[PDB]
Amino acid sequence: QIDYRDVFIEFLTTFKGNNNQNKYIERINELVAYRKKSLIIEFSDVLSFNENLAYEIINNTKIILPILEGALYDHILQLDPTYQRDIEKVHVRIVGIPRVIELRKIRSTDIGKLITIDGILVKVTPVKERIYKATYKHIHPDCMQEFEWPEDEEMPEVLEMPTICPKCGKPGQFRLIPEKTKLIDWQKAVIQERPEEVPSGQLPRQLEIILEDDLVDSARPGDRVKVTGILDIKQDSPVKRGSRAVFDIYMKVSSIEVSSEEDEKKIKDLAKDPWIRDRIISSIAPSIYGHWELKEALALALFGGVPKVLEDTRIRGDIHILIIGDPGTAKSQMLQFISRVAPRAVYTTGKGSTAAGLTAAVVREKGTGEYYLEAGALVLADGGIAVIDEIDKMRDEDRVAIHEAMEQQTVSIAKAGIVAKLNARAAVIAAGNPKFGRYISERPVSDNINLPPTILSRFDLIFILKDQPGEQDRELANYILDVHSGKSTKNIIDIDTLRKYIAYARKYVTPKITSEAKNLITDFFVEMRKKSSETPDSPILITPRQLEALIRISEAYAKMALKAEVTREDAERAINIMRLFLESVGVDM
Amino acid sequence: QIDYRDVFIEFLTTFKGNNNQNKYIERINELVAYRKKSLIIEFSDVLSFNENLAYEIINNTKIILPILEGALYDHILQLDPTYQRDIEKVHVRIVGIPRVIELRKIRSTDIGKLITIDGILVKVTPVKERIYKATYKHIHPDCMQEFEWPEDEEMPEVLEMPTICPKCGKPGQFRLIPEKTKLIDWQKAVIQERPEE
DNA sequence: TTTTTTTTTTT
Ligand SMILES: [Mg+2]
Ligand SMILES: [Zn+2]
Ligand SMILES: [Zn+2]
Repeated sequence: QIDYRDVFIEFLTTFKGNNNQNKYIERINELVAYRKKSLIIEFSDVLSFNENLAYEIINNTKIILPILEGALYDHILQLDPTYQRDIEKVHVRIVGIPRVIELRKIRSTDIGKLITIDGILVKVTPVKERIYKATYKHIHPDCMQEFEWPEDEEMPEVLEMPTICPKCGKPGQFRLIPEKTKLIDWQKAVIQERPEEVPSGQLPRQLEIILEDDLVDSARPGDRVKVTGILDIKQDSPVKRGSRAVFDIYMKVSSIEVSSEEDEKKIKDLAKDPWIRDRIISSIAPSIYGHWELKEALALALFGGVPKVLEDTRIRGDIHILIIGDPGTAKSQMLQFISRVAPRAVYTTGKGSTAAGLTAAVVREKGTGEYYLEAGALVLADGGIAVIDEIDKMRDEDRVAIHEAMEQQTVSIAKAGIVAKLNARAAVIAAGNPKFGRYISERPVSDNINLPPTILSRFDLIFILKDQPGEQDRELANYILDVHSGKSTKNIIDIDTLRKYIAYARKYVTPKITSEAKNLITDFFVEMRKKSSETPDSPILITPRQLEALIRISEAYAKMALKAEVTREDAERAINIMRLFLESVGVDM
Repeated sequence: QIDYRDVFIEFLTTFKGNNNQNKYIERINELVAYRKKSLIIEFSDVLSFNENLAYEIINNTKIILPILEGALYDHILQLDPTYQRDIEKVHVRIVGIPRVIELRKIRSTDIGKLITIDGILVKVTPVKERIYKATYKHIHPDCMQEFEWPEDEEMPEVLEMPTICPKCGKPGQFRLIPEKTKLIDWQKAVIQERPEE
């Protein structure tokens, strides 16, 4: 009854934020400056301003939304006439709806209402074009007339062809005219419920969502997203008569969120502590006793180095870690922790993986007999971390796919007439067991791990974990029993804060190596080479590839402390950890 | 509105090249020598010579492109009558269009406009033939009439058969006549975006 | 092509 365009338009112009900044008028600025055509409004903000407007949006969404959009378009038109003849429609998207429903609990009562669903994006289709207003021509020697068939409304999800010519009243043949047809961008994606919500003994459920207009290509597969929109039943084969009055539901997306100022302030405060590096290492797997050297290396892989593009070649910034340990050394517990704290990580197992599943799988569209690719584990981990457990138990045919990923950071696909090269810039963390149960110290690493030597050289660091009973058993027993009793360590950064810290560092920090750091690295290398030249009788090689590892590790240390330069201390720490690896593989100074 | 046919002809004949050599005339003569039927021009030269002509090419390419080809064809046959009886339609192609769009960034607003794309060829089909003007015969014991169904219009990409015989005004059965059907060479290729982008 | 269990030939 009461028009809400009046209260809405002044709400945009008059609203004060946390720091008294008038965000919405600032947000509306680049909408006309950069021609966004889409606006984002928080539900809490509109609720505090006027609850009557807020509750009308949730309930009567299908009616108030077109009215609100028209008011905003007029506001932009008077503010900048140049928007005309450029963008003819502006979308306003509402986020933060309190009505959040689990994927498994959707029932018929929620159809046609604005709801929010949290899940994981698993599938994305290429962008396509959908007709919303067609133009046909009547093929009848008398007629030769053109008209817009879905008059006075929009073309439904099912393409319907006119049967009677509206301009002559006769049936016959109608020809589509693509020149005068109105199109709109259209994309389809599949969302899956999070593994924490799946009930015992059940399999995860999936829901189909539709992204249109500017919402296309707003997310990548494997991302955790929050999506808001309207549910509706799906019609796909109306001509398929015969039983089956049962339909599936699909979601019509109106707004999507992936995964901000106070957090940035909180991150900066943490970096001010001189011992921030020690705190971060102590926060890696707090439930595991000992393994300080391994924890330090795992922290470095989370941050990584800085990739370098030379005149001809490319230098990867990712760090690869290989862990060999006796059974029961808590190898899998840390890998589970790493996959949970990293902003983007994929956890795989040697036995549960295949070559097609790791890189890309060809799917034949039975409906049209068409071939298209599906992203594999390594591709989904691009820009993140790939964790592989029990690498020694993987099939040899499935292991060769990893060889290209670690070396060239690329995956080559040539099958079913599809040729492409895919980026796989991901850090690889692998764990394995020795050949004969426990580890034999006297024998070299190569004959004690059951892996080809060609893959050993591709790892920046290798660690050996030995479960030798001794005087530390009492401390380990006391620590474990405390964990089972609920006792937790203090001064530990929680997972959520730690994940945000890593994401910020990987995005805004690019350390640069100073001259002093370069001299120390060069001096250590040449003196090591001279020492190694006397007797290079070790299974672990000392090739110049180790020099790149030293560069990467030093950059990671600087990035951990949010430093813009690599100083003497960072280079010294990188040498120490590199020296331990060069001597813990069974070869002495 | 303004007939650019005269402007196009003088532009070709009076184009100041790197040394005012009128290279467009040189390639026109080369085209006549080997019967190439395809003339390529640079958008920068057109814009420098007459920016108004350049805008019309880049904006109304659906309408004015056949007009320019007709003007060029008349000039060629006037220059050399022997070009006739060999090529009935010359081709003019534009290069260096400033409107460059990334492949992933294509949206609905770019449909029906002249754009350029950079990529990698992956698949190429063998050369085939496409019908653009078919000839049909009405199989109705009183008709025995032949006609070209797509009257005053090029045959669309969808092969459609007439429903009413235009010559006799009756429905029925129609048979295609390959011997009186116009054909054009047709090939399909697939372009893939570069891995860098 | 792809994963799977099966009998079969052939990589
Ligand atoms: Mg394990
Ligand atoms: Zn009609
Ligand atoms: Zn007839």
